[PDB]
Amino acid sequence: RFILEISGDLACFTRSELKVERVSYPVITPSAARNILMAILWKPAIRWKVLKIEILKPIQWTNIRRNEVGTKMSERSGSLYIEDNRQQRASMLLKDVAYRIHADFDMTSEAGESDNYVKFAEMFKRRAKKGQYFHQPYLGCREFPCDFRLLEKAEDGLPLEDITQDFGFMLYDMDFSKSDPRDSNNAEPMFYQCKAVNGVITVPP
DNA sequence: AGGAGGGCGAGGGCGATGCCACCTACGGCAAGCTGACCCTGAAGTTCATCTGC
Repeated sequence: RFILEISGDLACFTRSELKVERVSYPVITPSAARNILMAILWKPAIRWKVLKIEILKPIQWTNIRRNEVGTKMSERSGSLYIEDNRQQRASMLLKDVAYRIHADFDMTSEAGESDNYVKFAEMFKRRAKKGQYFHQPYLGCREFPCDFRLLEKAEDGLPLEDITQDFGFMLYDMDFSKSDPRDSNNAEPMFYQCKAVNGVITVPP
């Protein structure tokens, strides 16, 4: 288990419902929490698994309308001209977040030869303490960086001390099981937070 | 010639240096306008275009 300690000035774990008008999930999504732990280290042998988020700064919001673009980019049309494809996505962002994601991982079917769980474990451990990553972890949106740390047990004060808000059914981790290589056909599994007692435990599927 | 050229101690004492009121009146402190254009939508289909046949 790794008690990595994602933190950042802003964060947007955009609720699936309020995607066009981004309203962040009140805490780190276990998908966004996990994909962060793939940004620091991943390989198609490691399969990350968030075991317990722990909120470390209170759920505080700042709305940010960004002139986002409306349409994907495409081989077909060789430019956007944003002023033609403009959209103004509001973003109820999570200001001053922090999350100590108690996450571990497993070995996939394609673990390869060097399937050593300890190898990837210490690889990620060195990456996180050193600060290395494949990708500066995205707090839900890459516009938001995860000023992370690989805590050992506990090195920050979690604010939802007494029993606190149950954020309801949050996106857990989009189901890339039916997908071929590179996540084509997925689905969304979702979870009762369970509550936020003081740091939400997640459910392994 | 050799003189002596003041010695003394007073040089204010007393009180008053203001009294009276007034220190503003009047009214106005805004008028008139604008405070935004423009777009950017969901949802769906069409339509032009592409790939494959």
